[PDB]
Amino acid sequence: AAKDVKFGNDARVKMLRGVNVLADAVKVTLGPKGRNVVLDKSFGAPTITKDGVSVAREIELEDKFENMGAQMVKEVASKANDAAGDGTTTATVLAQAIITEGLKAVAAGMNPMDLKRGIDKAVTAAVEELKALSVPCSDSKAIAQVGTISANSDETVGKLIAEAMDKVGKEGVITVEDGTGLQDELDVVEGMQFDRGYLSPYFINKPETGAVELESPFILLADKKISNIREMLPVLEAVAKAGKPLLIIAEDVEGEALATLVVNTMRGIVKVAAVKAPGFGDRRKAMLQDIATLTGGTVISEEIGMELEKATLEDLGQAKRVVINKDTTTIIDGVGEEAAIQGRVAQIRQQIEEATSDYDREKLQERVAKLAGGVAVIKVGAATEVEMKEKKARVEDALHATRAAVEEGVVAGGGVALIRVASKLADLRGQNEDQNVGIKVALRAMEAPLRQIVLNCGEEPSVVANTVKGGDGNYGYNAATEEYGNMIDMGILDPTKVTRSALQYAASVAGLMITTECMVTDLP
Amino acid sequence: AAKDVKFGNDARVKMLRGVNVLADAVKVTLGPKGRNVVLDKSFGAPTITKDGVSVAREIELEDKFENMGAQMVKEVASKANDAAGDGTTTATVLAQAIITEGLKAVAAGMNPMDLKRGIDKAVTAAVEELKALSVPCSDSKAIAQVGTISANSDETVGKLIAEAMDKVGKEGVITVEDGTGLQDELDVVEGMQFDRGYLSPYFINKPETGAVELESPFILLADKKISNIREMLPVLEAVAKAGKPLLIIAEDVEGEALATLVVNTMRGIVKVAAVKAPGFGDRRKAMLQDIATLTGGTVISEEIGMELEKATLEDLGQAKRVVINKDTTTIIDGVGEEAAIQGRVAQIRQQIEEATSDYDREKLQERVAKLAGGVAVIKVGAATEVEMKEKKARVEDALHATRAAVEEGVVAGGGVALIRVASKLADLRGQNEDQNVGIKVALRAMEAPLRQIVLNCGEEPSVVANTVKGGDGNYGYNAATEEYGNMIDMGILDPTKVTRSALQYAASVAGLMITTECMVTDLP
Amino acid sequence: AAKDVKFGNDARVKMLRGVNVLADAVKVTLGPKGRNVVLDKSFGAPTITKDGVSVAREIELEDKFENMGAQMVKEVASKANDAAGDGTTTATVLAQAIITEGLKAVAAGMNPMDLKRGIDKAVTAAVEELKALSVPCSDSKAIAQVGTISANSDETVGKLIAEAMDKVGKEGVITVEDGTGLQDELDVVEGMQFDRGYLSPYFINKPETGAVELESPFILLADKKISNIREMLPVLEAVAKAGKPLLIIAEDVEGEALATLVVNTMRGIVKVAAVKAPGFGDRRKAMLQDIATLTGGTVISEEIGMELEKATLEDLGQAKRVVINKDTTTIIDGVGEEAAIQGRVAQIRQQIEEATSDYDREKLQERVAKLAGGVAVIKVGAATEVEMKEKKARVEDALHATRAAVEEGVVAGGGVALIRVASKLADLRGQNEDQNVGIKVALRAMEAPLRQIVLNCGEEPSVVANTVKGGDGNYGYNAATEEYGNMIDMGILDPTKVTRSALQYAASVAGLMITTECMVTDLP
Amino acid sequence: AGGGVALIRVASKLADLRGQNEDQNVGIKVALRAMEAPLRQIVLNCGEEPSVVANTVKGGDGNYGYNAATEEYGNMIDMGILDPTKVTRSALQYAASVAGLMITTECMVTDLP
Repeated sequence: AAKDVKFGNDARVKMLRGVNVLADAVKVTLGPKGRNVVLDKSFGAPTITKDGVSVAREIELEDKFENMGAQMVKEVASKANDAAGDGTTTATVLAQAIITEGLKAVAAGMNPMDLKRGIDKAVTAAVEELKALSVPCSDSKAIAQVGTISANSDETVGKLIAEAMDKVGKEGVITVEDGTGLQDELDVVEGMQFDRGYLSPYFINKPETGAVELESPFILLADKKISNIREMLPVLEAVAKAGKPLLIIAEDVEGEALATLVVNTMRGIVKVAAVKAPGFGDRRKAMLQDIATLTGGTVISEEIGMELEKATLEDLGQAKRVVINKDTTTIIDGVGEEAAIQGRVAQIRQQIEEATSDYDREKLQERVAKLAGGVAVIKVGAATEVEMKEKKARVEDALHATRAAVEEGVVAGGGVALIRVASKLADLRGQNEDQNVGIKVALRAMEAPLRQIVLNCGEEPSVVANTVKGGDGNYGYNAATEEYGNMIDMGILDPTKVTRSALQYAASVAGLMITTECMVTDLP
Repeated sequence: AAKDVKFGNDARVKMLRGVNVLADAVKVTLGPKGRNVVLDKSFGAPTITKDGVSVAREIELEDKFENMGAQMVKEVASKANDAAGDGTTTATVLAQAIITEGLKAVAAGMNPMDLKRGIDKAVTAAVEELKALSVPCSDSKAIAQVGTISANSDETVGKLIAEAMDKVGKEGVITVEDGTGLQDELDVVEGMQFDRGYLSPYFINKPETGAVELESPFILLADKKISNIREMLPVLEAVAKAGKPLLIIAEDVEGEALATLVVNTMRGIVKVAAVKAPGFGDRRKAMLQDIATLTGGTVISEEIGMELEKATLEDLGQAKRVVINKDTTTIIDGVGEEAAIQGRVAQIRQQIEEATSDYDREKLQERVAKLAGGVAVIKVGAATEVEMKEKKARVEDALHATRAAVEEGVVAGGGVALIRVASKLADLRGQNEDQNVGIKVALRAMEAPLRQIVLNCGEEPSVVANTVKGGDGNYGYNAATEEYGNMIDMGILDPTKVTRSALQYAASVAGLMITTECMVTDLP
Repeated sequence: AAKDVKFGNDARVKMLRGVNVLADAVKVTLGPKGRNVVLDKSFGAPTITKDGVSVAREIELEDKFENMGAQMVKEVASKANDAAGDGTTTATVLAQAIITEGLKAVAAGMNPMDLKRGIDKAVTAAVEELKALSVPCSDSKAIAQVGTISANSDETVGKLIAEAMDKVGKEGVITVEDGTGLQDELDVVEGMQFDRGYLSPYFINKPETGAVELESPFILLADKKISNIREMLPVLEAVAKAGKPLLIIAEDVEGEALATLVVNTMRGIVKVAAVKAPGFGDRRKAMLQDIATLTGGTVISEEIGMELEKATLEDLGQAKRVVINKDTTTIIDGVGEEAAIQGRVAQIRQQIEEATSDYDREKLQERVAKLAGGVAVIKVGAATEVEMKEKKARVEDALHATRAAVEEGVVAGGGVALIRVASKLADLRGQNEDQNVGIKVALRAMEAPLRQIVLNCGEEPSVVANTVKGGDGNYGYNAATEEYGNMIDMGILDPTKVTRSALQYAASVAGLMITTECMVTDLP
Repeated sequence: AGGGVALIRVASKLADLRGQNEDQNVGIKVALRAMEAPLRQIVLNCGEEPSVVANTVKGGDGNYGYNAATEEYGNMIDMGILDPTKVTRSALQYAASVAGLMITTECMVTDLP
């Protein structure tokens, strides 16, 4: 197909215009005073919302180059959620703030490379300053404060989350499910989570949640390549007869099997999920055996001598629930026997004692920790289903926030930490004038999010920005009360991880984009 | 009338367009490798010329705003010519460089005030360094070298220039006249020069020369306003009867008399020109008295009861020749008697001895210097009239150059000194990013002349400029021979004053441009 | 007035277009096979012609830049006529070829000034080659051969020219006048010719002749500037009363006097011709005195105290006829008495005896020769005025040709000399590829005119071109006979001067044009 | 050596190559001048003025050249900025082949839009 080509100035300015469109469309939601956006729904009624994530997913421009520019920033910003639940809006705002001045500098004419390297130096210094400014949060009381703050001051949810974390350490896996009644329950159950996403978004039965949820699904553990549906005919027939869902845990699925499963999911003929086995090689095999033990199924591999055309519900693994995402997957309430689990635990512990290699010993330590940590599930109870669901959503939000908090302490929110570190790093310099103007650009961008928040409030931005910069420490301007003081004292704060991730990703996109000479795309 | 108004970018871009068009039309003539430019002339065939001054004078753009920019640049750059001979090409090339870079920086969003301040500071530093690098010219040998260089290897012309300089002192006014015979002559005749010029271009009997010349005209000495032509009635009647030209020196001329003289010259009724009386007040009165003594004329005043309507041919002074310019006016070969001249000289000497006040002492000192020995003139003899003509032209140019030399020394030519000082002034810095960028802009800009010259040669301008910058002292690249070496040896020396004035004027125009925000121009 | 400005290739393309149209309109006429061209005449019926000079004179293009190029080429070619009448078409063809090749090379990127230098060096080599190849033209036999060749093989006019040349030596000025009978007459008459043309184009009573002719006009010798018609009142009125024509010779005529004389000529009030005095200063005064002695008039100047306001017909000198050319003026049949002529001749002879320097002796020798050589008149005789007129025109052309031939030898025609030197100059080279390509351009283009003539013959051009190149000496292709052989034997030949000047002028135009980068024209 | 340093050096080494006519000579000059193109382009990508570094490298001999990474000079071999001979030779030869085939193009046949 004939491809249009643009070089230098025109291409970069087109991308900049697209980026400005996206930023103007998204940032308006930022801040407690966040405005509203309306999303056209051709089939039915429109929906109001403030979720920058939703607005971003909806944005798609007409001109190809503008669409290109918008989409790249969308893609990078999405990873803010993958990192720490929230932050996409901050990432996009920083992207616009950097890129505007950066491309202005380019147009004026300076070594774009030197500008990029200066940006990177400034961002690294910013990361160091964030680490210095961070405040740890591991105590139960601080954890509860963070959680309730995230959930809009719900001490009950905060306490529940803190109790779950105490019960299963701060590394265990936590999940949420609907409470049977008004009360709430904190359980301990077998299961395990591993860094594996879904093989195709089509598997998503819960698109609004951006996840895959399955109830009492069968489990398949085939440690080998998968390309042909013919291999899965008997298990598929048995699953259809039973009516329960299926899960596919294999080395990989492609070709005919992949296409057939995709078609079935698209037409909803059968609900089944697939994901690549965690890890690789020998440790992957060991983890698969562990999963079989925990699930009550059986590992099947041609090297062992059994075929997928002979597998039956008896040796197929079974569990009462599982959850899968674009990134991670977890097992809920397996079927494996606790005695067998303990035997496997002792076996792997003995293997650890045998393991002289430090790396392999750490791998086995992680495996045994995952196996023995079980799983903790919190049951959300409310008078009405609506209340239950809202509390569940807030619980997930606070759980993500607390995860990030235990990960990287916490810092004052409202972009206050960003502007504070910006003021601190005012005397950073590079190896050339272009690099130094890059430093200036980086700082001018880091000043943006607070200005946007204030603009949303109504008061003139630069006034409050300068006042806060003149302040120090945790000092800042609370939008909620439209006053000044300490965010930590006022109870507003952000998980340092989100700020770090947003700044780093914004710097990455700016660096990639400022170094674009030729674009190419398909003609209409 | 309704006016078209532009603000900011919409206006500065247009001024940049006009300036760039003018620069592209002019600079091509720079350097010993100057190209050819065809200038239209709606009488017959077009004229090929290499005179950047003529090219600029002819340049004028259709668009109102582009014409505005081009005309203002022309006007200001012309001051370099008026001060130190040629001036124009270097002034325009510089102005273009600084204006382009400054507008690019301003579009880059930098404080224009600080940009202008930095440019001016760099100009100051460059002026000081150039003065330091100046090669003094205080000897007959150096004067002759400069003269022959200016006249393209004319040792005899240089020798004549040196002889005249010695005869009439360095500051002594000098001019040239067509030689009567083959041999050249250096005579001394009574005359005087004062910093005044004609009032209307219509008085220019020799528009090609840009100067007014009259042979044995009459001289008017009325130190009062010329209210009405009634005063000029008997004067013009007697002048027409005598069939002679007439020179008018008056304190002031009103609109009626000015327009009457304008129409008289347009119709050529009488060869009459007007010039402001030198100086003002008492010193003006004294100078007019001295002029009367020199010319044999009579002072006309109401205090003495002597009015113009009663004036006769006797009252007006005479002098065999006269020359006038934009601001330079000289009386040549006055008719007054040496006895009266000596008497006035003695009177002024006694006044000097009586002068307790310094200011008045120096006033009388320049008066006596002006009156001492009158003027020395060059008789440009040649075998044929053509030879006489071009010898006279080149001799006048060399005279201007030698004046500039004896004034402000001399430096390496071809604009090399500009880069020689720019490289040395790299360490200069301002009080913020804006001033720093302005300084760097000026530092880059000064390269323009040499780079344009080498480009005309066709060699790699960047390579040659880098080599010269690596060089030192008067070492440089002779575009004429396409060789390197010390510019002093090959004798390509540019007068210091012309370069200084060109740089100053370019800086002034650049500052006024950058500081401009709004234009008002008539609707096209 | 705003001007349209063009640059670079987009500028020189229009110059090339203009030159191409001019060449395609002129060159076709060149050669014995000259194709007819018909010129517009608003008066009515058009005119068929092959006069390339006329065709060029009548060319004017709509586009301003094409007009510029065509006018420049026309004016430069005009110098071919100025030199020897012929050669204008040859110059135009050479200009077309050189310009096309040079602009093509410039498009190739070759350095323009290096190209120009190569062109000029090759041209100088060709000049010296032709100088070597020249065959002397002198003595009765060669004079008669040249004359009859010029007059289309008319031994009659050839013999007349030879007899006149013998009568009046070599440098003796000769003239052509209408006779009174069938037979012809040679004579010695009093007159003189000086290098001064008409002071206004309106003085050309014979526009077809491009020269002034007056029958027994009065002669005015005013050795002073002439600015006002008031000076010429009495003489003009006396001339009008007498009804005779008037000739004006003055040191300078300008301003109101010139304007009034032009108005009178346009209105036919009085037949007046104006010309500047010869030379300058002392030699000008001496020549004016000699002219007065020859004419019987009196020199008028303020130095003697005699004013033109008192001049009379008796005061003015008289001669039966006078002629003024584009650049030279001649007086025929002066009234000055032989006694006075001998007296002045002896005075100047004594002055020669007192003469010291070779410069003075040569000047005086030239003056005495011009005075004492007299003049000869070719009284064309024939049966009818028509044939008399054609014979007169042929005599004029043959006189020009013979003058040039005796001046600078003579060489074969048909550009065969050009191609011969082109062949001889294969070896030449230069310091760089640009110089070499310039040389090749020069040779190839200089080879063009013979190809054009052949193309007019209807034969294949390159065949004859290479045949001649293979040939040697004066061997060539006689277009009239359509046969090869020696030009000298077949009586085909042209003056050396005409071809030399044509080549030089074409080279000069090519250099000037290729050195063009910027063009400025009035807006259409 | 890499960075087009070998190509520019050889191009320098071919100063006085010649052909049987000026057309061949200009063809050779075109080839040699084109040889420099990669080094000039990479220098431009550095953002600094190309001809400077081009002539600077042409002045030296052996392996002296320009390093983009360090922005400095030295023995390109010692910094390890080097390429296999085969790749550069094949690139030059293929470029020459395609250029010759293109320059020898007179007529064109293709389908309409």
